[PDB]
This record gives sequence, structure tokens and C-alpha cells, in this order.
Amino acid sequence: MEIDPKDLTFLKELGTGQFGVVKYGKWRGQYDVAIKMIKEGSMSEDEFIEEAKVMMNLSHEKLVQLYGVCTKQRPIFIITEYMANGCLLNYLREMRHRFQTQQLLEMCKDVCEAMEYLESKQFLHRDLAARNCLVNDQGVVKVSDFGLSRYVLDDEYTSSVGSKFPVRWSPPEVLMYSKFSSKSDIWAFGVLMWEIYSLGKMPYERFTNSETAEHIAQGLRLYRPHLASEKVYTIMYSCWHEKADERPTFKILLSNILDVMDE
Ligand SMILES: CC(C)(C)c1ccc(C(=O)N[C@@H]2CCCN(c3ccc(C(N)=O)c(Nc4ccc(C(=O)N5CCOCC5)cc4)n3)C2)cc1
Repeated sequence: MEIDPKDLTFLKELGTGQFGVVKYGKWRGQYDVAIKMIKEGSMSEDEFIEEAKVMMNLSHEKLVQLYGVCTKQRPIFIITEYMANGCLLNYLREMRHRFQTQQLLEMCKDVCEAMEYLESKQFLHRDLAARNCLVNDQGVVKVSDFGLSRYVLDDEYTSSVGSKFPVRWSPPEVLMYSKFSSKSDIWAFGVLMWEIYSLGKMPYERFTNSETAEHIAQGLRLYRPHLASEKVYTIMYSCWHEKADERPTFKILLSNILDVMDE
């Protein structure tokens, strides 16, 4: 689990994450890596370092792989699989690309496979969104930063009334009671499907977090994106049931997605 910093090469900056700057680098002089710098004071480190053991064992082709951590010195580092096309949200918005309705469904299938894997290991993401998904050189979408929101120290991210909390990806039981389950990740996956089919639009555009939370309470939802067929809309809409219990599992979702790409 522990990586010696002598076995790393720190290079170009990739951008900014929740805990600070993310850099590109090389591990053991051979492998491409993403080195996530955790700014001192941004994370509850002792709690993360224990869960990092469990996360090391989370291994799936549609999950961004955790390679290790550097914790003998501060600021600490999280070493991960390098995703050459970066952020899914920016990738959807890139006008250079012309996505076919088939490629959009394939992106949903990618995320769904990783999410079914996490569900199968009783591991919650807690912050599933296109901005928290990454794309590799092959155009394969993988889920990233699974279970990290738990260790964030900033209350603006952590409280369901904070200016940085992911309200637009949250079910009513999360907004009202902080009740996180596999069914709250299901809701977030439906919003993520809308993000893919709308080509990176911000959900509930012209609504504030308080108004979005109020729109949801009124039983209202995201409109059908025109690239989504009736069958694709039934899938993302099923994720948004008022009753967490009536929402599908990621196994039911994958089977439904596979059925519509056969059709
Ligand atoms: C300004 C432009 C060029 C539009 C831009 C577009 C996207 C972004 C971006 O992906 N930022 C994110 C946000 C989340 C945390 N960050 C992370 C976290 C983990 C990884 C990883 N596991 O490898 C990663 N990888 C890349 C991040 C950027 C690139 C890159 O050079 N590109 C992106 C595509 O167009 C060309 C330029 C490649 C890999 N980034 C940085 C940064 C800048």
C-alpha cells in the first residue's frame, strides 16, 4: 500500500481535485500515474489511511485503480491509474468530438459496470457525477474518487446545506436526512446519465441548490434530453423514484442498458 517517494517522478500538473493539485508522473521508472496531493488540513488522514487498505482491494476495469499512498511525509499523496483524456464532463463538452447516441449509451454502460462492482462489495461512492469520472486513451469511462467525500474536512462540502455540497446529484433522503445507501448512488447515476445525454449540461440550470432541493420535493425531475430515446429516459428516470426502495439496483440497470443497446 505504501509507495516510497524515491520510486516516483513528479511532472506536469493535470489540474485541481477536492484535496488539492493532481500531477502526472511515473512510478518505478515505468508506469504512468496520477499523483493526488492532499493539502495538509483538507482531509481526516487517520480515517482515510485505514480505509485505503479496503480501497486497495477494489479492482475493476471500469474503476480508476488505486496503486498506493505516500504517508511517511506531509502533504500525503494518493497514487492512481493515469486517465489520458481526463475529466468526463470536459470530454462531453469538447466540441471537437461528435458523439453517436450508441457511444453515449456505452459511456453509461461503463459507469454502470463499475457501480455494480462497488455495490457488490457494499462500497458507496457518495459523490458520483461526470466531474468525478475519467476517460482513458481508448475513450473508456471509469469511476474515480469513490468513497473519498467521507474524509473531506470542509463543512461547505460535507453539510447538505453547504454551498459546495452535491445537491443536484442527491436524492430527497440525502438532502433532508443525510441517508446514504446504494440507492443514493443509484439516484446520482441517473443524474450522471442525464449529464451524458445532455452532453455535459449542468443539471437544473437556472435553479440554485435550495431551489433544486425544492423542485425535487415537489416531485419534479430532469427533463428528457433529446438524444435520449423513451427507453433510455425510462432507465435514468427509474433512478429518481421518491421511495429509495422502488429504485433499481446496478445489476437491474446494467441488464436494462444491455437490453436497449441490443434493440
Ligand atoms: C483546460 C482544459 C484543457 C480544457 C482541461 C480539461 C480537462 C482537465 C481535467 O481533466 N482536469 C482534472 C479534473 C479532476 C482532477 N484531475 C485529474 C484527476 C485524475 C486524473 C487521472 N487519474 O489521470 C486526471 N487526468 C488527466 C487530466 C487532464 C488531462 C489533460 O491533459 N487534458 C484533458 C483532455 O484535454 C486535453 C488536456 C489528462 C489526464 N486528472 C484533473 C483539465 C484541463
